[PDB]
This record gives sequence, structure tokens and C-alpha cells, in this order.
Amino acid sequence: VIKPDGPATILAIGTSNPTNIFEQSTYPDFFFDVTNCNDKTELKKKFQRICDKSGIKKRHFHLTDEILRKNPSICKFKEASLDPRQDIAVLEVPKLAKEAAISAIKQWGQPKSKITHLVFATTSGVDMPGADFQLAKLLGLRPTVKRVMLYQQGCYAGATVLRVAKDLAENNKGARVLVACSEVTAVTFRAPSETHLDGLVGSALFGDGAAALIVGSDPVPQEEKPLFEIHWAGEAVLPDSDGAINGHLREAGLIFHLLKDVPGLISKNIDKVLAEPLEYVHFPSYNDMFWAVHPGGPAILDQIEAKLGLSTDKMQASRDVLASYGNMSSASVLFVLDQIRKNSEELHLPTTGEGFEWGFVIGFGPGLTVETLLLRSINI
Amino acid sequence: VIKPDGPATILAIGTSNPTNIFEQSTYPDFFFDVTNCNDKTELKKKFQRICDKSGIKKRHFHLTDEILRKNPSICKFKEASLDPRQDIAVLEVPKLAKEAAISAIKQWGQPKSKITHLVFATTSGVDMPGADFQLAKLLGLRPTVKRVMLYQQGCYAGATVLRVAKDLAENNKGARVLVACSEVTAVTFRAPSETHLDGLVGSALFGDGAAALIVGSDPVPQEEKPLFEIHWAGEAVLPDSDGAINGHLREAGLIFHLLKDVPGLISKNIDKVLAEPLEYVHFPSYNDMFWAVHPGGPAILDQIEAKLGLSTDKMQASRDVLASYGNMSSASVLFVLDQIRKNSEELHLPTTGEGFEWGFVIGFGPGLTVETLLLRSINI
Repeated sequence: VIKPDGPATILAIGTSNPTNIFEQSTYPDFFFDVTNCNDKTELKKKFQRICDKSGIKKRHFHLTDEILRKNPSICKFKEASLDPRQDIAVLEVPKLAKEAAISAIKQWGQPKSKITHLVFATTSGVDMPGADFQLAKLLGLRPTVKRVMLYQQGCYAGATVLRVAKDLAENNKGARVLVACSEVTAVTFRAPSETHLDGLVGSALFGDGAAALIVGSDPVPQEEKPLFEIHWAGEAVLPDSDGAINGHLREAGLIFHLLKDVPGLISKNIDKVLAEPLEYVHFPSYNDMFWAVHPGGPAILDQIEAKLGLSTDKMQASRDVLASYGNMSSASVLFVLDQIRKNSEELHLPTTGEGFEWGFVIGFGPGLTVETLLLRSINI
Repeated sequence: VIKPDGPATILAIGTSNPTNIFEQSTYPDFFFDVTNCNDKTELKKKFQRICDKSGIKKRHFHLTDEILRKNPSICKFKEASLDPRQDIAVLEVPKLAKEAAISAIKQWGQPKSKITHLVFATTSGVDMPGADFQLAKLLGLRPTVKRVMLYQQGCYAGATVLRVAKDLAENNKGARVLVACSEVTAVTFRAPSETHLDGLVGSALFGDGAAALIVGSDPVPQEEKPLFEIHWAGEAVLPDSDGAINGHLREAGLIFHLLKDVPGLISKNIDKVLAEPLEYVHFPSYNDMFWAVHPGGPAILDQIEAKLGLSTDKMQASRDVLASYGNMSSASVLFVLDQIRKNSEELHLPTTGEGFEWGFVIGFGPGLTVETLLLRSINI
């Protein structure tokens, strides 16, 4: 049996977002109006403060005033609303992923018939057949495409899809893995409550977006263009972090609870979590590495930057994604990777990883799980 | 980078089922009583006929008269019931998997600290953190265990977990993958309706059970005992099978729709689906191979047996699992593999695959997806 020689390499990255742009400055106006909470003036001030300090300037949403008017239960706090949320999510998640995938396949330059595997991640609703099948059907991929459907894995899933793609690409000769992460806030949309600050945080942070990439070992010369190589992939459940990030799919939709200690748990343990991939490459300086950190919120980015003593430019691509699209869960870290390579191509930098050799793709989520991948950039 | 030489090998299989045994002969009596449908005498006759022809003699269930009495919404056809179903499923799925895993780890003989990966599959509810985290926590596995959580993949998931474990085991030196499939009928439990024959089929077929296995490449001599080797893994979406098996997680729980043509779609295409792994091993006779076919129902087993011209003993292990535990979705095919090796050890057969060299692990489900793995038995 002939196995491929080289590491799993990202051969293309494509991204998509819904066309409806919602400015964060005036998001509280829209939000309190569609949920019929205009009379909750005090809660609006608190939500305005969360939005102004969220580090987000705009978010793209499938959900509009019209769609929410046609599905009134989604605007209610605890009323039975899973059904219309699913109806929206099940259809929109693979549709958004399709646009990201088309862009990824186009950048790759090779026909879609060469895609042997498909890894799909979403926390935006669940269905049987999954969003993986639905994406495969929409793109017209081979009926024999090997699929890995990652449902409800939260914000670390952008890192999980690459960890899965790593083994699928490296263990199968000629394997070209289509990776797709798509998030639509249909299930998480929560009406504002005086008794649910986590709901206000999520309503201020969560955005819509899809990211797709082609991963494969042994790139074909003068045909495929290598962007990033995956050298190590793994994860870690943080000590004393039980129940830090919980998410439950209920009759009212996806109800989440984030304990106040989440950014602190991440920052106190980040150096230890990065221990194994750092020793693999002989402990390079943190400032000599590129950072594709999941923009969960401004606090997570600020605290990792401060704990590891990173210069302000390291977290810029992560902050730029947060500013432009908010927290798009699984898709976010892949948008960051795309922005890192785009900045590199725009500025004519030595490597695709902003001039740096080694780098990290870090995702965070339920567990508290921190998923990390060590990537090597490609010289340009 | 040193990669392992040999194929992904199943090093142990452990199984579990809830302690409450429900005889299929008298299941209609219990079923119509707990759902308060005793007055639907005509529907009871139809359900009795489905149960008598289901090829199932007994099923193990977590759900009892008492649990259903304490959660009355689960006994209602379309009333909001996802919440109490999830409350039960989220807790019971990893608990049942724990017992299967403990049995698998015990048979393996090596410490649980050596488990580097965890692949978990369930269609019995969804939660964040997933059943994979919950199993890892209950077993006390390393906090750095690499997890692949396969939610809502239906009845082909027993084959999917092995396909995933194949690449994880073969691409990482020293990797020992704990595979766990656990199904608890909490979400699928459906009150009988004159207008939902699919509900009656599922109520007569679906059972509870968990199966766990240790998968790893390059077995350590005189320490680990190889049971089955995985040589090929793949899948196929069947032609003209759109919407054949649909499953939706709604406010009322997991609502499924199975088109009457499901066993026919599987049997008409099975020879073509098996084409790629058969040519890999030079087309051996179907009767010279062992069969670990998912016992979805008696019709699926009968029709594949008749189409491929299999002798009656081939589907026996599959029929025995159906008879003893019913359709336990993802776990079923792994129970079949366990029964194949148990029969082989009991009868002192030449190989672990009932004296045969090559064999198939076939799963079916939403798509219509047919997942197939080619296995080689080990000489005993």
C-alpha cells in the first residue's frame, strides 16, 4: 500500500457570508425592535455597552426583519421555536457552504471530481441526511465521497475539521479533502432577557459565515498552489473547566451558558496547551510565529496576547475577522487563515504566514476544549 | 516523521445494553398501554403483525413504564417533548458507552492512558460538550484525547466510526483509538398513530445498545490480540435514492420518514457498492466471505441475501443480533462483528471471521448512504 509522503497541505481557502449587513453600532436598535423589547430601555443600554465593547463593527446575517416576522417564535425567549429555526438552518447552512466551496474549488483550479473526502462542521442546527450530504449534493461531488459530519462541536470545530482532514489527506494517496465550516445564527438567536446575560453576549457576538478549504498531501507541481502545511494537530480539555461552555439543543433552540471565567481559563492554560507542538519544532519565539486564533470575543484575544507577551500585530488578523464578521463559530479561524495569506500576498511578504515560518490555528469551545494545530507557511 | 506500517486493527470489542428486557411478543401490550392508546385496537393488530414479522425476539431499553410516567410528553405523538428526551439521552448515551468501553479496555489488557483518540457516534440526542467528552470524562482518559464526535449519522455510523478510526490509527504512530457507538431510543420513541406507519416500524425495530472497540495499527506482540484488520473503507450515495431515509430533530423529538423502497434500493445497488473493495482483493466469492451487515430490519437482510445469492448462514450473526437486541442503529454492526468473533472462538474456527478470510462491515442510512469496510480476519 502506497501512502503519501508529505504533510496535509491547505491548497485553497474560500469564504462566504450572507448579503444582509448589520452594523454593530445600531444593532441594539434592530435587535430590540424585532424581538418587541423596545420597552426594556435598561436592558438596551446594557446591550449597547456589550456591542460597543465587542470589537465587532459589522456582522452578516441570513436572519432579517422579514424572516423573523414570518417566524415569530424565534423572537420569543423560551417559547417552542426549534422547528422554524431548523427549517431555516438546515437549508441555509449547506447553501452558504456551497458558495465558500465554489470559491475554494475555483482557487484550487482542479475539477470537483478529484475531491475524495468531505469534512463538514456546523453548530447551526442538525438534520439527517446531514449538511455534508447536502453540500455534496449541491456541488455534485462523486457519490462515493467519504464524509465526516461534525455536528454541534462549537467554536473549536474550525480546528477540528483540519485535524480530521490531516489524517484523511495523509493516509490516502491522491486524497483531496473538501473542508467546510458553515454557521447560520438561526438556532442561537435569543430574545433579550434581564435574566440571561449570556444571551446578550451571544446576541452581540455571533455572526454568520462559511469557510471552505481543500486539504491534500503531496501537491501536484505547477497545478496546485500550497498555502499552509499541517504538521501537528491535537487538543486539550483544560483543568478545572467543567461546565465552562455548555450548549443545549432544546425546544426553544440552542441555549448556551458561558461561565464568566472562560477567557481566564483559556489564558491561564494556553502556554501549557501549546507545549507539545512547540517542542516538536524546538520552542520558537511566540513573536516569530503567525496566529490564527478563534475570535470568540475581544477578552479571549486580549488575554492570550497579554499572557504570552505577543506584540499587537500578531492578533490583528483575528481582530480584523472579529471586526468584519463577528464570531462565526467554526468558520472564524479559517477566515483568519485566509486573511493571514491575503495580507501576505498583498504586502508581498516572504511567507504565506505574514513572513513567519511556524504558526498556530487555535479553536476554543465546550469542555473547555482548546483545539490546536501547528502550521508551516509556504515561501512566496 | 515515522508512520505505522500495518493496517488499522480491531484489538478488542466490548458491548453493553440496558438491563430492562422487553419481549417482542408482548411489546404491543406494553407499548399501547404506556402511550394510552389501548382504545386503538385496530392499530394494535397492525403493530402486533409488524412486531411478529420484525425478526426481533427481545430488545433492551432504558425507557421503562416508570420513566415514561415521569415524562408524559414522550408518550404524546406531536406535543413538545425534545427537552425530557434530551435530558434522558444526554446522560444515558455516554453511561451506556462507558460500560461497553470498560469491557473493551479490559479485553484489550492495556491501560486506558494509552488511548490517544476517541471516535463516538450516536443519533440519540445532541449536546455540547458532546457524548465523546462525556465518555472521556467518565473513563478518565487523558485530557489530550483527540476526539471525533459523530452526531445524528444514523444506522451507517457503526461503519463510519471504523472508517474514521482507520485513518486516525494508520496515520499516527502508537495511536490507540477508542471507538464507541451508543444508542438510547429516548428521542425516537413515538406514540402510535394511524397516520404514521414509519413510526410503528421504528417502534417495532429500534433498540438500545452500545458497542466499543479499540483500533490501532502495528499490534504489540504478546500484549495485544488482533481480531480484525481494516483494509478498505468507503461509502456510496445510492442512485435515485433522494429522501429515502430522512430524520429531523424537532420539538417533538426525532421524527423519521422511511420510503417503502429502502430495502429495494439497497439490494439493487449492493453488488455495485461492493465493486471497489472486491477488486482490491481480486473478487473473492461472496460465500467465501464473512458478513457484518447492519440489521436495519428483516427485509434488508433477506433481500441482500437473495440478490447476492448468499447461503443462509452468512446473515446469521446479523440475524442473531436483530433477534436479541433489535436495531440499535450505529452499535448494531459492531455487535455483529463481536458475535462473528465469539462464534469463531466458541467453534474453534480457523479465523475470527467464521473461518473466512475477507469480509464486509456494511452500514445503511440517510442519503441513502451505504458505508462499507473490507476487513481481513485473523487466524486463530
